[PDB]
Formats: sequence, structure tokens, C-alpha cells
Amino acid sequence: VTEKAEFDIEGMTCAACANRIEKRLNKIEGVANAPVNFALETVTVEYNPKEASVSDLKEAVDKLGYKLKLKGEQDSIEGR
Repeated sequence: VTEKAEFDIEGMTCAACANRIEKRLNKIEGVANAPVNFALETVTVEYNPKEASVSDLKEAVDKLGYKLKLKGEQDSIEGR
């Protein structure tokens, strides 16, 4: 179905600005959820690697102005 990926944020960390992320990611067709964090400096995306990719959504964030890159997956631990 969908894969639960994490991305680490270099630029801004503020609720309303970050809120644009949600829409900028929800733009991806093959998306389910994108409950990004607006303090912890981490974006978290639930999307399928069929329709878009990390590179695409990364571009959406770069286009906002501030840089994005993958970290790994949901959380630092919880192997499941």
C-alpha cells in the first residue's frame, strides 16, 4: 500500500510555514498521509513509491525554499 518515510529539514521550523508542507506533499497523487513535525525539524510521509518518490516531494520542499532529504523511515527505532 504505502510506505512510512522520514526526511530531515534544513531551513524553517514554524507551524504555519510547515503547514504548507502538508499541502505541498498532499499534491503527490500516490499519497496517504503526511503528518510532518513543526518543532522537531522532521517531515514524515506516508506515500507509495508507485506514483511519486522521495525526490519529487523533496523538490516540493526545495521549491518552498528550504531543503529536504530522507533520513530513513518512521521514528529512530520501532523495527516493525
